[PDB]
Amino acid sequence: YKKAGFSDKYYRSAYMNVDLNAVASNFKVFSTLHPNKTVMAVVKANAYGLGSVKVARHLMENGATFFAVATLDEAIELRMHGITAKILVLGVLPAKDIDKAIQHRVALTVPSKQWLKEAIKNISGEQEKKLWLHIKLDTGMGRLGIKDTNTYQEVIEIIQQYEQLVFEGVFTHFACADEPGDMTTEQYQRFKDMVNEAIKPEYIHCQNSAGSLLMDCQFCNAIRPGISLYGYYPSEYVQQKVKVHLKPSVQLIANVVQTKTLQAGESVSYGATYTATDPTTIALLPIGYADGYLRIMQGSFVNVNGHQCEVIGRVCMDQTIVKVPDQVKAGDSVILIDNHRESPQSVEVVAEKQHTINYEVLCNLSRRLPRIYHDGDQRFVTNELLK
Amino acid sequence: AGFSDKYYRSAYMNVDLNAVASNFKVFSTLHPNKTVMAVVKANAYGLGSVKVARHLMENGATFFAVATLDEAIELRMHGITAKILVLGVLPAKDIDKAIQHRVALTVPSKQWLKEAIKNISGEQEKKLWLHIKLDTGMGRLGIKDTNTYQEVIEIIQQYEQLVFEGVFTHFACADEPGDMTTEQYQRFKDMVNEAIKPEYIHCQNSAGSLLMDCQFCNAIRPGISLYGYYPSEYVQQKVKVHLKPSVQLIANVVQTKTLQAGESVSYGATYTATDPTTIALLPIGYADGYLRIMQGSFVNVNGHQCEVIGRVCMDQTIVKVPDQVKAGDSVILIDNHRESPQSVEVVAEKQHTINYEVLCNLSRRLPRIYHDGDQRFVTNELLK
Ligand SMILES: *Cc1c(COP(=O)(O)O)cnc(C#C)c1O
Ligand SMILES: *Cc1c(COP(=O)(O)O)cnc(C#C)c1O
Ligand SMILES: [Cl-]
Ligand SMILES: [Cl-]
Ligand code: NA
Ligand code: NA
Ligand code: NA
Ligand code: NA
Repeated sequence: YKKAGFSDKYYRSAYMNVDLNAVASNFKVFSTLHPNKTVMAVVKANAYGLGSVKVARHLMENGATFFAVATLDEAIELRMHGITAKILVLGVLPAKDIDKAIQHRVALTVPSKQWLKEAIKNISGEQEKKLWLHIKLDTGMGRLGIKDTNTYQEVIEIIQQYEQLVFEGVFTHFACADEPGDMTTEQYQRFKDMVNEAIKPEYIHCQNSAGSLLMDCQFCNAIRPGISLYGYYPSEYVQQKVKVHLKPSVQLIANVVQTKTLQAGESVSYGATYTATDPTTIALLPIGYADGYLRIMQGSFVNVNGHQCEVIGRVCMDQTIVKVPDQVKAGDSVILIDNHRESPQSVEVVAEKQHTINYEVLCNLSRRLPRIYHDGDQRFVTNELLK
Repeated sequence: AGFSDKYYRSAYMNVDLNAVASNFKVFSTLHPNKTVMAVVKANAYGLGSVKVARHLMENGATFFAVATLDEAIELRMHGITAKILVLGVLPAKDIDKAIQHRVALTVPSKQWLKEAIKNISGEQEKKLWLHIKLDTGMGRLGIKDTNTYQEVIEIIQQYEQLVFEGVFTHFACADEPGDMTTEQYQRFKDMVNEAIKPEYIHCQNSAGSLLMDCQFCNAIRPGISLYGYYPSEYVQQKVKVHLKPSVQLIANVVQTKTLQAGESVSYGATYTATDPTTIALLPIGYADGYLRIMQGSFVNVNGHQCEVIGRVCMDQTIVKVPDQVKAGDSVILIDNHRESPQSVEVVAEKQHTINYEVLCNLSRRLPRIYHDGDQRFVTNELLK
């Protein structure tokens, strides 16, 4: 038994459906909203759980020329699998690893003057191609970046003394673009104020999903949409303000493997935490918190053949128990997360149950779930355990 | 070839393989006449099923348990020749793959076994090893009545290809006080005593293996305690054995900043300093399994206890620090000690969950760096 060429096999009835056509459709919404901007598709964190390689490849087939990721590992993973678009690493590379970024033609973020000096000291001469750099400006977020104009200017002057270093881009990031209030306006003005005190690079970018949906920002020539490429609004506020429709791309599915009848007194799962009072039927699903369906999901509702059914007892590492009508039997499929916003199984409802935001619900989905990709009538599978 | 031994962000898990071997050896010493069926499901509770199983085989392990056939096949592809039991329910259509790869399966019901027989094509002619699951009170998978148990064995006995290798059950409340565990154990014996006995008889998880002998059983299924964690505080308080925690979660500071009074940090402006205070940016976030709820917890930067402030992002965490902290300083987010403000159990309290889930949350983006004496090995799954 060896690695599959085209589609990985899988041997448990629990999986993610990933709609690639939905993702392309959402990408096309953004390029239509911003027809004179490069759409720098954010595919960090394995494309928010969907699969960075498959998504990037599909987006390239639909005109994408630039991607952003969090780490160099994520960028190298894209390169190993044939992605030839430009890639920006948004996080801070360790200076000792500078030669690997140059070798693989990956653009890096400059967060400070000190970093840039360390990075220069670690350039061996063995990789002689150009190093593309995007300078991060802190305009009030308080995270990564240069916050003062003098330092910004000094960094550009350093880059200009080395023919190997290219000032490719400058960028910032919004803290509160998905809530009402003036902070986003103020950050945008500050960003312009700084960028106007120096020579301008090829790429100027500031907008995440929320900023791309709420503002033009004519000054910028590129956008960095993440979560909304995959079909989710970054907040309720944004969803309510904008008229564009986004298509959710994920379903989370599992099939019932056994049904049982509990008599009054009998309990289910760890800690005897649900005790039957009547004759009630239960269904066992082969999915649990090691898959990202966390323990707190106890008491939520899932969709078994159209019927709304309560998750009862403790969610285990590998199993979930569901209270069901008598007609439910082994083999019936269950929607745990649905590809619709207005659903009791929406990502947002699951997020409310987990006391978190949609972003985290998607990132929780573990390596043990196969991803089954849909592209028209084509179907292919990634199962990380068998790669 | 991959670059899976390399990694390019300063955030990672240290996995102490000697600790794991040490804990395995504790269990075999507590149960000297039993096979220790090491539970390495869910990627060995986040440590890495392949590397752990391989290391345990080097230290005498002959039998493993996993949740799924995918997990079992993953072990076979990477050189594991021990016996493997799949604890979950295989889809009947996939029966030939279990036979081909010499993987034992769980029988949860009489109906499953009939479906499984119907899907045996004849192309894989080796024996199919079966362990019958008995539901003795847990209310999850398995057979709950003695007659059904007997009928299943009688079916297995009519086919030369099917072997009755084992019988087992599982405890619901072995980690809390009360009679339930005793009652389930007696029920298990009562059922097993009404039929011919198989080679393997097993009922004890970590908690059961630490609290009871169960002479009737000849194999144990310890999971979380192999990795150095007690299944509950109750068990920890009752038992005299010492378990060695095997995981650290580490990240290095990538940038420091000084905030003036008024200035804020992260999403939603949830934090403002009001005094000259220094912050450190860590390259780790909730996409790594360090969830948003960790805001307000404490981490260890060069010995100093420091508050996680602001929103935890997908890829970054912000920490309030003393002025002497600088880029490159390492930070312990989870520590390999039980009595630590960074213990797995304290992190579990913060997450309003149990230690099991804290470990399973740790995502594929974190490299695992294994220590075996002075030898070092790295898995970075992105660069397979
Ligand atoms: C995560 C991210 C994004 C995308 O944000 P969303 O569209 O998902 O809300 C854009 N820019 C940076 C930066 C820097 C990010 O870290
Ligand atoms: C998860 C598991 C175990 C191991 O449990 P812990 O020792 O980690 O608490 C043993 N047996 C079965 C079964 C059946 C399990 O699902
Ligand atoms: Cl435009
Ligand atoms: Cl013994
Ligand atoms: Na230059
Ligand atoms: Na969805
Ligand atoms: Na129970
Ligand atoms: Na037989």
